[PDB]
Amino acid sequence: GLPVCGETCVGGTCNTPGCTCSWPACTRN
Repeated sequence: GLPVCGETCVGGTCNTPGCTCSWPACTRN
């Protein structure tokens, strides 16, 4: 739920394990 991944996902995918794309920011929980 929170953008604490230090990653953006404009292309729609996150590479940081445990993080997922809440477009356009990677979020964890």
